[PDB]
Amino acid sequence: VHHDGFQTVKATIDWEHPMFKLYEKAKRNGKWNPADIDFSQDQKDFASLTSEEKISALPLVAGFSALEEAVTLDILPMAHALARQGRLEDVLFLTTFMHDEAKHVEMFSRWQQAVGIGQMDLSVFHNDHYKRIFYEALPEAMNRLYADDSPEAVIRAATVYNMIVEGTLAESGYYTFRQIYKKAGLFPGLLQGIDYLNMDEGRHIQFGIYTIQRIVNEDERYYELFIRYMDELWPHVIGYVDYLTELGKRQIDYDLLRHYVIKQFNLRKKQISRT
Amino acid sequence: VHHDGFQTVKATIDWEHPMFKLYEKAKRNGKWNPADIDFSQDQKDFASLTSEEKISALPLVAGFSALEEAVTLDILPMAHALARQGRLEDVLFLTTFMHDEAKHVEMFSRWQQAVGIGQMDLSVFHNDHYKRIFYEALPEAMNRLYADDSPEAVIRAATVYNMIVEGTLAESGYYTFRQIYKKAGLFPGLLQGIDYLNMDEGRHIQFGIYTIQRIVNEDERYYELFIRYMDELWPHVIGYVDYLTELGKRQIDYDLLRHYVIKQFNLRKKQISRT
Ligand SMILES: CCCCCCCC(=O)O
Ligand SMILES: CCCCCCCC(=O)O
Ligand SMILES: [Fe+2]
Ligand SMILES: [Fe+2]
Ligand SMILES: [Fe+2]
Ligand SMILES: [Fe+2]
Ligand SMILES: [Mn+2]
Ligand SMILES: [Mn+2]
Repeated sequence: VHHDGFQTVKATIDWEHPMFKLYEKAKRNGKWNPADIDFSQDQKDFASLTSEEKISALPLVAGFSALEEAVTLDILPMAHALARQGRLEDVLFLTTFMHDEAKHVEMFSRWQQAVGIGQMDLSVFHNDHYKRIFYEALPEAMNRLYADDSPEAVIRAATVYNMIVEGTLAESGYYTFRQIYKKAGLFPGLLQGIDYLNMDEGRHIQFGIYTIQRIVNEDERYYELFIRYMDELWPHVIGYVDYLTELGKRQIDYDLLRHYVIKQFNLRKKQISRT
Repeated sequence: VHHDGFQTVKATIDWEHPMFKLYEKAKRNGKWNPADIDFSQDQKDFASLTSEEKISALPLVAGFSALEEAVTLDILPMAHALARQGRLEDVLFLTTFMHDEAKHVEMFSRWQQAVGIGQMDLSVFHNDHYKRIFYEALPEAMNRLYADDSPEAVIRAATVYNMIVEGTLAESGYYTFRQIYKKAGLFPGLLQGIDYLNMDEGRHIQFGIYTIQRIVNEDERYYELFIRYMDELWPHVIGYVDYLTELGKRQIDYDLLRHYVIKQFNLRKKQISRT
Protein backbone atom coordinates (compact mmCIF):
# COMPACT_ATOMS: atom_id res chain seq x y z
CA VAL A 1 0.00 0.00 0.00
CA HIS A 2 1.01 3.52 -0.91
CA HIS A 3 3.21 6.07 0.78
CA ASP A 4 1.09 9.07 1.81
CA GLY A 5 4.15 11.28 1.81
CA PHE A 6 7.62 11.25 3.32
CA GLN A 7 8.60 12.73 6.68
CA THR A 8 12.00 13.93 5.46
CA VAL A 9 10.35 15.76 2.55
CA LYS A 10 7.55 17.35 4.58
CA ALA A 11 9.85 18.05 7.52
CA THR A 12 12.94 16.32 9.01
CA ILE A 13 13.93 13.41 11.19
CA ASP A 14 12.82 13.99 14.81
CA TRP A 15 16.35 14.63 16.10
CA GLU A 16 15.36 14.43 19.79
CA HIS A 17 13.48 11.14 19.48
CA PRO A 18 14.81 8.52 21.93
CA MET A 19 15.23 5.95 19.16
CA PHE A 20 17.09 8.43 17.00
CA LYS A 21 19.50 9.02 19.85
CA LEU A 22 19.86 5.23 20.27
CA TYR A 23 20.52 4.92 16.52
CA GLU A 24 23.28 7.50 16.87
CA LYS A 25 24.85 5.57 19.74
CA ALA A 26 24.62 2.33 17.74
CA LYS A 27 26.61 3.78 14.85
CA ARG A 28 29.31 5.14 17.16
CA ASN A 29 29.56 1.95 19.21
CA GLY A 30 28.77 -0.63 16.51
CA LYS A 31 32.04 -0.86 14.62
CA TRP A 32 33.27 -4.30 15.65
CA ASN A 33 33.62 -7.00 13.01
CA PRO A 34 33.53 -10.75 13.79
CA ALA A 35 35.83 -11.32 10.82
CA ASP A 36 38.63 -9.58 12.77
CA ILE A 37 38.53 -11.94 15.78
CA ASP A 38 41.54 -14.25 16.08
CA PHE A 39 40.16 -17.74 16.82
CA SER A 40 43.50 -19.58 16.45
CA GLN A 41 43.88 -20.11 20.20
CA ASP A 42 40.26 -21.25 20.50
CA GLN A 43 41.03 -23.94 17.93
CA LYS A 44 44.00 -25.17 19.93
CA ASP A 45 41.99 -24.99 23.19
CA PHE A 46 39.15 -27.04 21.79
CA ALA A 47 41.49 -29.65 20.30
CA SER A 48 43.28 -30.03 23.64
CA LEU A 49 40.02 -30.85 25.40
CA THR A 50 39.02 -34.45 25.95
CA SER A 51 35.95 -35.73 24.12
CA GLU A 52 33.96 -35.41 27.36
CA GLU A 53 35.18 -31.85 27.89
CA LYS A 54 34.43 -31.02 24.23
CA ILE A 55 30.71 -31.84 24.39
CA SER A 56 30.27 -30.01 27.69
CA ALA A 57 30.61 -26.75 25.76
CA LEU A 58 28.30 -27.65 22.89
CA PRO A 59 24.78 -27.34 24.43
CA LEU A 60 25.26 -23.66 25.21
CA VAL A 61 26.76 -22.92 21.79
CA ALA A 62 23.85 -24.76 20.18
CA GLY A 63 21.47 -22.58 22.16
CA PHE A 64 23.23 -19.38 21.18
CA SER A 65 23.64 -20.05 17.47
CA ALA A 66 19.93 -20.73 17.12
CA LEU A 67 19.00 -17.80 19.34
CA GLU A 68 20.99 -15.37 17.23
CA GLU A 69 19.71 -16.78 13.95
CA ALA A 70 16.11 -16.64 15.21
CA VAL A 71 16.34 -13.05 16.39
CA THR A 72 18.00 -11.98 13.13
CA LEU A 73 15.09 -13.28 11.13
CA ASP A 74 12.32 -12.48 13.55
CA ILE A 75 12.90 -8.74 14.05
CA LEU A 76 11.72 -8.07 10.49
CA PRO A 77 7.97 -8.03 11.34
CA MET A 78 8.60 -5.52 14.11
CA ALA A 79 10.43 -3.25 11.72
CA HIS A 80 7.58 -3.60 9.24
CA ALA A 81 4.90 -2.84 11.81
CA LEU A 82 6.65 0.29 13.08
CA ALA A 83 7.41 1.48 9.52
CA ARG A 84 3.74 1.12 8.62
CA GLN A 85 2.87 3.22 11.68
CA GLY A 86 5.23 5.93 10.41
CA ARG A 87 7.73 5.55 13.26
CA LEU A 88 10.74 6.51 11.13
CA GLU A 89 13.24 6.91 13.94
CA ASP A 90 12.39 3.47 15.37
CA VAL A 91 12.99 2.03 11.88
CA LEU A 92 16.38 3.75 11.58
CA PHE A 93 17.42 2.31 14.92
CA LEU A 94 16.12 -1.14 14.00
CA THR A 95 18.46 -1.25 10.96
CA THR A 96 21.34 -1.23 13.49
CA PHE A 97 19.54 -3.82 15.64
CA MET A 98 19.19 -6.20 12.70
CA HIS A 99 22.75 -5.72 11.52
CA ASP A 100 24.01 -6.34 15.06
CA GLU A 101 22.14 -9.66 15.13
CA ALA A 102 23.68 -10.62 11.76
CA LYS A 103 27.13 -10.11 13.31
CA HIS A 104 26.10 -12.20 16.32
CA VAL A 105 25.02 -15.09 14.06
CA GLU A 106 28.23 -14.74 12.12
CA MET A 107 30.41 -14.73 15.25
CA PHE A 108 29.13 -18.06 16.62
CA SER A 109 29.24 -19.70 13.20
CA ARG A 110 32.84 -18.56 12.69
CA TRP A 111 33.73 -20.03 16.05
CA GLN A 112 32.14 -23.37 15.20
CA GLN A 113 33.99 -23.46 11.87
CA ALA A 114 37.29 -22.54 13.51
CA VAL A 115 37.20 -25.16 16.25
CA GLY A 116 36.09 -27.95 13.92
CA ILE A 117 32.42 -28.58 14.82
CA GLY A 118 30.75 -26.79 11.90
CA GLN A 119 29.92 -30.18 10.35
CA MET A 120 28.22 -31.38 13.59
CA ASP A 121 24.43 -31.05 13.80
CA LEU A 122 23.97 -29.41 17.20
CA SER A 123 20.12 -29.56 17.11
CA VAL A 124 20.25 -32.54 19.48
CA PHE A 125 20.78 -30.02 22.32
CA HIS A 126 17.41 -28.26 21.74
CA ASN A 127 14.88 -29.82 24.09
CA ASP A 128 11.10 -29.39 23.93
CA HIS A 129 11.13 -26.25 26.07
CA TYR A 130 13.76 -24.62 23.87
CA LYS A 131 11.76 -25.46 20.75
CA ARG A 132 8.57 -24.07 22.28
CA ILE A 133 10.33 -20.71 22.65
CA PHE A 134 12.61 -20.46 19.63
CA TYR A 135 11.01 -22.65 17.01
CA GLU A 136 7.40 -21.64 17.83
CA ALA A 137 6.48 -18.85 20.30
CA LEU A 138 9.03 -16.29 19.09
CA PRO A 139 8.24 -16.50 15.35
CA GLU A 140 4.51 -16.73 16.06
CA ALA A 141 4.49 -13.58 18.18
CA MET A 142 6.53 -11.62 15.68
CA ASN A 143 4.73 -12.78 12.51
CA ARG A 144 1.41 -11.81 14.10
CA LEU A 145 2.44 -8.21 13.52
CA TYR A 146 1.95 -8.50 9.74
CA ALA A 147 -1.82 -8.80 10.30
CA ASP A 148 -2.34 -7.38 13.81
CA ASP A 149 -0.27 -4.43 15.03
CA SER A 150 -2.59 -3.65 17.94
CA PRO A 151 -0.93 -2.46 21.18
CA GLU A 152 -1.57 -5.91 22.67
CA ALA A 153 0.22 -7.58 19.77
CA VAL A 154 3.18 -5.17 19.90
CA ILE A 155 3.55 -5.60 23.68
CA ARG A 156 3.47 -9.37 23.33
CA ALA A 157 6.05 -9.33 20.55
CA ALA A 158 8.45 -7.08 22.50
CA THR A 159 7.88 -9.17 25.65
CA VAL A 160 8.79 -12.50 23.98
CA TYR A 161 11.61 -11.06 21.87
CA ASN A 162 13.27 -8.40 23.98
CA MET A 163 12.36 -9.24 27.56
CA ILE A 164 12.43 -13.07 27.54
CA VAL A 165 14.60 -14.22 24.63
CA GLU A 166 17.20 -11.42 24.80
CA GLY A 167 16.73 -9.98 28.27
CA THR A 168 16.37 -13.18 30.27
CA LEU A 169 17.82 -16.13 28.33
CA ALA A 170 20.56 -14.48 26.27
CA GLU A 171 21.63 -12.22 29.14
CA SER A 172 21.95 -15.21 31.47
CA GLY A 173 23.70 -17.26 28.81
CA TYR A 174 26.40 -14.62 28.26
CA TYR A 175 26.99 -14.41 31.98
CA THR A 176 27.18 -18.19 32.33
CA PHE A 177 29.62 -18.65 29.49
CA ARG A 178 31.83 -15.86 30.82
CA GLN A 179 31.82 -17.34 34.32
CA ILE A 180 32.83 -20.78 33.09
CA TYR A 181 35.47 -20.18 30.42
CA LYS A 182 36.93 -16.87 31.57
CA LYS A 183 38.06 -18.56 34.79
CA ALA A 184 39.39 -21.55 32.84
CA GLY A 185 41.39 -19.21 30.61
CA LEU A 186 39.77 -20.87 27.56
CA PHE A 187 38.37 -19.61 24.24
CA PRO A 188 39.66 -16.02 24.29
CA GLY A 189 38.33 -15.32 20.80
CA LEU A 190 34.80 -16.43 21.69
CA LEU A 191 34.86 -14.42 24.92
CA GLN A 192 35.98 -11.33 22.98
CA GLY A 193 33.04 -11.89 20.65
CA ILE A 194 30.66 -12.29 23.57
CA ASP A 195 31.92 -9.04 25.09
CA TYR A 196 31.12 -7.15 21.89
CA LEU A 197 27.76 -8.90 21.62
CA ASN A 198 26.85 -7.94 25.20
CA MET A 199 27.57 -4.29 24.43
CA ASP A 200 25.25 -4.45 21.41
CA GLU A 201 22.48 -6.13 23.39
CA GLY A 202 22.48 -3.27 25.88
CA ARG A 203 20.99 -1.07 23.16
CA HIS A 204 18.56 -3.74 22.02
CA ILE A 205 16.96 -4.07 25.45
CA GLN A 206 16.47 -0.28 25.61
CA PHE A 207 14.34 -0.51 22.46
CA GLY A 208 12.25 -3.24 24.02
CA ILE A 209 11.76 -1.18 27.16
CA TYR A 210 10.89 1.97 25.19
CA THR A 211 8.37 0.06 23.10
CA ILE A 212 6.59 -1.65 25.97
CA GLN A 213 6.57 1.46 28.18
CA ARG A 214 5.15 3.79 25.54
CA ILE A 215 2.24 1.36 25.06
CA VAL A 216 1.76 0.89 28.81
CA ASN A 217 1.75 4.68 29.13
CA GLU A 218 -1.43 4.77 27.02
CA ASP A 219 -3.35 2.38 29.26
CA GLU A 220 -2.40 0.69 32.55
CA ARG A 221 -4.47 -2.28 31.35
CA TYR A 222 -1.39 -3.19 29.33
CA TYR A 223 0.93 -3.42 32.36
CA GLU A 224 -1.02 -6.46 33.51
CA LEU A 225 -0.78 -7.94 30.01
CA PHE A 226 3.01 -7.52 30.03
CA ILE A 227 3.32 -9.31 33.37
CA ARG A 228 1.04 -12.11 32.17
CA TYR A 229 3.00 -12.72 28.97
CA MET A 230 6.26 -12.83 30.98
CA ASP A 231 4.82 -15.40 33.39
CA GLU A 232 3.41 -17.46 30.49
CA LEU A 233 6.88 -18.11 29.14
CA TRP A 234 8.67 -18.71 32.44
CA PRO A 235 7.95 -22.49 32.48
CA HIS A 236 9.81 -22.88 29.21
CA VAL A 237 12.64 -20.64 30.36
CA ILE A 238 13.23 -22.62 33.53
CA GLY A 239 12.48 -25.87 31.73
CA TYR A 240 15.36 -25.21 29.36
CA VAL A 241 17.60 -24.22 32.27
CA ASP A 242 16.69 -27.43 34.10
CA TYR A 243 17.65 -29.38 30.96
CA LEU A 244 21.03 -27.64 30.55
CA THR A 245 21.65 -28.14 34.27
CA GLU A 246 20.80 -31.85 33.94
CA LEU A 247 23.16 -32.21 30.96
CA GLY A 248 26.11 -30.52 32.66
CA LYS A 249 25.75 -32.35 35.98
CA ARG A 250 25.99 -35.49 33.84
CA GLN A 251 29.36 -34.38 32.40
CA ILE A 252 30.32 -24.55 38.08
CA ASP A 253 27.70 -23.37 40.57
CA TYR A 254 24.44 -24.32 38.87
CA ASP A 255 22.28 -23.15 41.77
CA LEU A 256 23.83 -19.70 41.19
CA LEU A 257 23.34 -19.65 37.43
CA ARG A 258 19.75 -20.80 37.95
CA HIS A 259 19.40 -17.83 40.31
CA TYR A 260 20.89 -15.42 37.78
CA VAL A 261 18.08 -16.38 35.39
CA ILE A 262 15.46 -15.75 38.05
CA LYS A 263 17.17 -12.46 38.89
CA GLN A 264 17.16 -11.30 35.26
CA PHE A 265 13.51 -12.23 34.74
CA ASN A 266 12.49 -10.18 37.77
CA LEU A 267 14.80 -7.31 36.80
CA ARG A 268 13.12 -7.06 33.39
CA LYS A 269 9.74 -6.67 35.08
CA LYS A 270 11.05 -3.81 37.26
CA GLN A 271 12.12 -1.88 34.16
CA ILE A 272 8.47 -1.40 33.19
CA SER A 273 6.30 0.77 35.46
CA ARG A 274 2.51 0.74 35.61
CA THR A 275 2.57 4.53 35.09
CA VAL B 1 5.08 -19.83 11.23
CA HIS B 2 7.69 -22.02 12.85
CA HIS B 3 11.41 -22.38 12.32
CA ASP B 4 12.15 -25.89 11.02
CA GLY B 5 15.68 -25.67 12.32
CA PHE B 6 18.61 -23.29 12.08
CA GLN B 7 21.35 -23.40 9.45
CA THR B 8 24.09 -22.34 11.89
CA VAL B 9 23.09 -25.14 14.27
CA LYS B 10 22.80 -27.87 11.63
CA ALA B 11 25.85 -26.60 9.74
CA THR B 12 27.44 -23.15 9.18
CA ILE B 13 27.04 -20.02 7.11
CA ASP B 14 27.84 -20.72 3.44
CA TRP B 15 31.16 -18.84 3.49
CA GLU B 16 31.57 -18.85 -0.31
CA HIS B 17 28.09 -17.54 -1.06
CA PRO B 18 28.20 -14.39 -3.22
CA MET B 19 25.95 -12.48 -0.81
CA PHE B 20 28.09 -13.49 2.14
CA LYS B 21 31.11 -12.08 0.36
CA LEU B 22 29.13 -8.89 -0.38
CA TYR B 23 28.14 -8.70 3.31
CA GLU B 24 31.82 -8.91 4.23
CA LYS B 25 32.67 -6.09 1.83
CA ALA B 26 29.81 -3.99 3.22
CA LYS B 27 31.15 -4.21 6.77
CA ARG B 28 34.67 -3.28 5.68
CA ASN B 29 33.54 -0.42 3.47
CA GLY B 30 30.45 0.74 5.40
CA LYS B 31 31.97 2.73 8.23
CA TRP B 32 31.03 6.27 7.26
CA ASN B 33 28.70 8.25 9.51
CA PRO B 34 26.54 11.17 8.28
CA ALA B 35 26.81 12.68 11.76
CA ASP B 36 30.52 13.34 11.09
CA ILE B 37 29.98 15.47 7.96
CA ASP B 38 30.75 19.16 8.40
CA PHE B 39 27.84 21.08 6.82
CA SER B 40 28.91 24.54 8.06
CA GLN B 41 30.10 25.65 4.61
CA ASP B 42 26.95 24.30 2.98
CA GLN B 43 24.94 26.52 5.31
CA LYS B 44 26.93 29.59 4.28
CA ASP B 45 26.72 28.59 0.59
CA PHE B 46 22.97 28.21 0.68
CA ALA B 47 22.48 31.50 2.54
CA SER B 48 24.62 33.33 -0.02
CA LEU B 49 22.41 32.14 -2.86
CA THR B 50 19.62 34.35 -4.15
CA SER B 51 16.05 33.18 -3.64
CA GLU B 52 15.95 32.09 -7.29
CA GLU B 53 19.21 30.18 -6.94
CA LYS B 54 17.97 28.62 -3.67
CA ILE B 55 14.91 26.94 -5.17
CA SER B 56 16.85 25.66 -8.17
CA ALA B 57 18.49 23.13 -5.85
CA LEU B 58 15.33 22.01 -4.06
CA PRO B 59 13.57 19.76 -6.64
CA LEU B 60 16.47 17.33 -6.75
CA VAL B 61 16.85 17.28 -2.96
CA ALA B 62 13.10 16.66 -2.67
CA GLY B 63 13.46 13.75 -5.04
CA PHE B 64 16.38 12.26 -3.14
CA SER B 65 15.00 12.58 0.37
CA ALA B 66 11.84 10.73 -0.63
CA LEU B 67 13.78 8.17 -2.65
CA GLU B 68 15.99 7.29 0.29
CA GLU B 69 13.10 7.17 2.74
CA ALA B 70 11.09 4.96 0.38
CA VAL B 71 13.89 2.49 -0.21
CA THR B 72 14.64 2.30 3.53
CA LEU B 73 11.10 1.23 4.26
CA ASP B 74 10.48 -0.82 1.17
CA ILE B 75 13.40 -3.28 1.36
CA LEU B 76 11.79 -4.97 4.37
CA PRO B 77 9.46 -7.24 2.32
CA MET B 78 12.41 -8.45 0.25
CA ALA B 79 14.32 -9.34 3.38
CA HIS B 80 11.26 -11.16 4.70
CA ALA B 81 10.72 -13.11 1.49
CA LEU B 82 14.33 -14.26 1.28
CA ALA B 83 14.42 -15.14 5.01
CA ARG B 84 11.31 -17.27 4.57
CA GLN B 85 13.04 -19.06 1.69
CA GLY B 86 15.98 -19.82 4.00
CA ARG B 87 18.45 -17.61 2.13
CA LEU B 88 20.45 -16.72 5.25
CA GLU B 89 23.41 -15.12 3.51
CA ASP B 90 21.13 -12.82 1.47
CA VAL B 91 19.48 -11.77 4.75
CA LEU B 92 22.84 -11.01 6.38
CA PHE B 93 23.79 -8.84 3.43
CA LEU B 94 20.40 -7.11 3.43
CA THR B 95 20.96 -5.94 7.04
CA THR B 96 23.84 -3.84 5.65
CA PHE B 97 21.68 -2.71 2.71
CA MET B 98 18.95 -1.45 5.05
CA HIS B 99 21.36 0.27 7.40
CA ASP B 100 23.05 1.96 4.44
CA GLU B 101 19.67 3.36 3.34
CA ALA B 102 19.02 4.64 6.89
CA LYS B 103 22.29 6.61 6.66
CA HIS B 104 21.26 7.94 3.25
CA VAL B 105 17.93 9.21 4.63
CA GLU B 106 19.76 10.72 7.57
CA MET B 107 22.34 12.46 5.38
CA PHE B 108 19.82 14.38 3.26
CA SER B 109 17.71 15.29 6.29
CA ARG B 110 20.79 16.60 8.12
CA TRP B 111 21.63 18.72 5.09
CA GLN B 112 18.13 20.18 4.94
CA GLN B 113 18.25 21.00 8.66
CA ALA B 114 21.71 22.56 8.35
CA VAL B 115 20.92 24.86 5.44
CA GLY B 116 17.60 26.02 6.90
CA ILE B 117 14.93 24.32 4.75
CA GLY B 118 13.90 21.53 7.13
CA GLN B 119 10.67 23.43 7.88
CA MET B 120 9.81 23.68 4.14
CA ASP B 121 7.43 21.08 2.71
CA LEU B 122 9.27 19.95 -0.42
CA SER B 123 6.44 17.64 -1.65
CA VAL B 124 5.46 20.30 -4.18
CA PHE B 125 8.36 19.05 -6.34
CA HIS B 126 6.91 15.52 -6.71
CA ASN B 127 4.94 15.42 -9.96
CA ASP B 128 2.49 12.70 -11.02
CA HIS B 129 5.21 10.56 -12.62
CA TYR B 130 7.34 10.69 -9.48
CA LYS B 131 4.36 9.70 -7.35
CA ARG B 132 3.50 6.82 -9.67
CA ILE B 133 6.97 5.38 -9.02
CA PHE B 134 7.72 6.25 -5.39
CA TYR B 135 4.34 6.60 -3.76
CA GLU B 136 2.71 3.66 -5.61
CA ALA B 137 4.64 1.24 -7.88
CA LEU B 138 7.63 0.73 -5.58
CA PRO B 139 5.69 -0.07 -2.38
CA GLU B 140 3.16 -2.15 -4.32
CA ALA B 141 5.83 -4.31 -5.92
CA MET B 142 7.65 -4.86 -2.66
CA ASN B 143 4.60 -5.49 -0.44
CA ARG B 144 3.40 -8.11 -2.93
CA LEU B 145 6.20 -10.31 -1.59
CA TYR B 146 4.40 -10.86 1.73
CA ALA B 147 1.75 -12.92 -0.09
CA ASP B 148 3.45 -13.90 -3.37
CA ASP B 149 7.17 -14.73 -3.45
CA SER B 150 7.00 -16.42 -6.85
CA PRO B 151 10.00 -15.90 -9.16
CA GLU B 152 7.89 -13.46 -11.20
CA ALA B 153 7.13 -11.42 -8.10
CA VAL B 154 10.76 -11.39 -6.92
CA ILE B 155 12.02 -10.36 -10.38
CA ARG B 156 9.49 -7.55 -10.55
CA ALA B 157 10.39 -6.31 -7.08
CA ALA B 158 14.14 -6.30 -7.82
CA THR B 159 13.49 -4.66 -11.21
CA VAL B 160 11.48 -1.73 -9.76
CA TYR B 161 13.66 -1.34 -6.66
CA ASN B 162 17.20 -2.08 -7.75
CA MET B 163 17.23 -1.56 -11.50
CA ILE B 164 14.88 1.43 -11.93
CA VAL B 165 14.71 3.31 -8.63
CA GLU B 166 18.34 2.81 -7.57
CA GLY B 167 20.08 1.84 -10.78
CA THR B 168 18.49 4.32 -13.17
CA LEU B 169 17.01 7.25 -11.24
CA ALA B 170 19.28 7.45 -8.19
CA GLU B 171 22.42 6.73 -10.22
CA SER B 172 21.55 9.52 -12.66
CA GLY B 173 20.60 11.87 -9.85
CA TYR B 174 23.97 11.47 -8.10
CA TYR B 175 25.77 12.14 -11.35
CA THR B 176 23.65 15.21 -12.08
CA PHE B 177 24.12 16.74 -8.66
CA ARG B 178 27.87 16.14 -8.81
CA GLN B 179 28.11 17.70 -12.27
CA ILE B 180 26.25 20.83 -11.21
CA TYR B 181 27.59 21.70 -7.75
CA LYS B 182 31.07 20.21 -7.93
CA LYS B 183 31.89 22.62 -10.77
CA ALA B 184 30.29 25.51 -8.87
CA GLY B 185 32.42 24.68 -5.82
CA LEU B 186 29.21 24.57 -3.73
CA PHE B 187 27.91 22.31 -0.94
CA PRO B 188 31.08 20.36 -0.12
CA GLY B 189 29.41 18.56 2.79
CA LEU B 190 26.53 17.31 0.63
CA LEU B 191 28.92 16.20 -2.11
CA GLN B 192 30.99 14.28 0.46
CA GLY B 193 27.79 12.59 1.58
CA ILE B 194 26.85 11.76 -2.00
CA ASP B 195 30.29 10.24 -2.60
CA TYR B 196 29.83 7.89 0.36
CA LEU B 197 26.28 7.10 -0.74
CA ASN B 198 27.44 6.23 -4.26
CA MET B 199 29.98 3.78 -2.85
CA ASP B 200 27.24 2.07 -0.84
CA GLU B 201 24.90 1.87 -3.82
CA GLY B 202 27.53 -0.02 -5.79
CA ARG B 203 26.94 -2.98 -3.48
CA HIS B 204 23.18 -2.59 -3.57
CA ILE B 205 23.01 -2.92 -7.35
CA GLN B 206 25.09 -6.12 -7.18
CA PHE B 207 22.39 -7.66 -4.99
CA GLY B 208 19.73 -6.69 -7.49
CA ILE B 209 21.74 -8.19 -10.33
CA TYR B 210 22.44 -11.40 -8.39
CA THR B 211 18.77 -11.77 -7.52
CA ILE B 212 17.41 -11.21 -11.01
CA GLN B 213 20.09 -13.34 -12.70
CA ARG B 214 19.65 -16.35 -10.42
CA ILE B 215 15.93 -16.37 -11.25
CA VAL B 216 16.56 -15.84 -14.98
CA ASN B 217 19.03 -18.73 -14.80
CA GLU B 218 16.14 -21.05 -13.89
CA ASP B 219 14.05 -20.13 -16.93
CA GLU B 220 14.77 -17.83 -19.89
CA ARG B 221 11.04 -16.99 -19.83
CA TYR B 222 11.96 -14.62 -17.02
CA TYR B 223 14.47 -12.61 -19.09
CA GLU B 224 11.58 -11.35 -21.21
CA LEU B 225 9.64 -10.49 -18.04
CA PHE B 226 12.57 -8.44 -16.73
CA ILE B 227 12.79 -6.45 -19.97
CA ARG B 228 9.03 -5.88 -19.96
CA TYR B 229 8.95 -4.58 -16.39
CA MET B 230 11.85 -2.20 -17.19
CA ASP B 231 10.03 -0.83 -20.23
CA GLU B 232 6.78 -0.49 -18.26
CA LEU B 233 8.36 2.02 -15.91
CA TRP B 234 10.34 4.02 -18.47
CA PRO B 235 7.48 6.47 -19.21
CA HIS B 236 7.45 7.53 -15.58
CA VAL B 237 11.23 7.73 -15.43
CA ILE B 238 11.46 10.01 -18.43
CA GLY B 239 8.30 11.82 -17.41
CA TYR B 240 9.94 12.82 -14.15
CA VAL B 241 13.11 13.83 -15.98
CA ASP B 242 11.07 15.95 -18.40
CA TYR B 243 9.47 17.67 -15.39
CA LEU B 244 12.80 18.40 -13.65
CA THR B 245 14.17 19.63 -16.98
CA GLU B 246 11.14 21.91 -17.42
CA LEU B 247 11.58 23.30 -13.88
CA GLY B 248 15.28 24.06 -14.28
CA LYS B 249 15.00 25.65 -17.72
CA ARG B 250 12.47 27.95 -16.03
CA GLN B 251 15.05 29.04 -13.41
CA ILE B 252 23.80 22.78 -17.18
CA ASP B 253 23.53 20.54 -20.24
CA TYR B 254 20.08 19.01 -19.86
CA ASP B 255 20.26 17.12 -23.15
CA LEU B 256 23.32 15.36 -21.66
CA LEU B 257 21.75 14.55 -18.31
CA ARG B 258 18.68 13.25 -20.15
CA HIS B 259 21.08 11.03 -22.10
CA TYR B 260 22.79 9.80 -18.94
CA VAL B 261 19.42 8.49 -17.77
CA ILE B 262 18.86 6.69 -21.06
CA LYS B 263 22.41 5.34 -20.86
CA GLN B 264 21.90 3.99 -17.33
CA PHE B 265 18.58 2.35 -18.19
CA ASN B 266 20.17 0.51 -21.10
CA LEU B 267 23.26 -0.37 -19.06
CA ARG B 268 21.09 -2.04 -16.41
CA LYS B 269 19.53 -4.25 -19.09
CA LYS B 270 22.98 -5.36 -20.33
CA GLN B 271 23.90 -6.56 -16.83
CA ILE B 272 21.31 -9.34 -17.09
CA SER B 273 21.90 -12.08 -19.67
CA ARG B 274 19.27 -14.42 -21.09
CA THR B 275 21.51 -17.36 -20.11
C1 LIG C 1 22.45 -22.59 32.96
C2 LIG C 1 21.90 -21.17 33.09
C3 LIG C 1 22.06 -20.43 31.75
C4 LIG C 1 20.72 -20.37 31.01
C5 LIG C 1 20.78 -19.41 29.82
C6 LIG C 1 21.12 -20.15 28.52
C7 LIG C 1 20.57 -19.37 27.33
C8 LIG C 1 21.19 -19.86 26.03
O1 LIG C 1 22.04 -20.79 26.07
O2 LIG C 1 20.84 -19.38 24.90
C1 LIG D 1 17.77 15.70 -14.80
C2 LIG D 1 18.32 14.28 -14.93
C3 LIG D 1 18.44 13.64 -13.53
C4 LIG D 1 17.29 12.67 -13.29
C5 LIG D 1 17.54 11.82 -12.04
C6 LIG D 1 16.88 12.44 -10.80
C7 LIG D 1 16.58 11.35 -9.78
C8 LIG D 1 16.27 11.96 -8.41
O1 LIG D 1 16.30 13.21 -8.28
O2 LIG D 1 15.95 11.23 -7.42
FE1 LIG E 1 19.57 -8.48 20.36
FE1 LIG F 1 9.65 -30.39 30.79
FE1 LIG G 1 20.36 1.49 -2.26
FE1 LIG H 1 3.16 13.41 -18.04
MN1 LIG I 1 22.19 -10.90 19.49
MN1 LIG J 1 20.39 4.88 -0.86
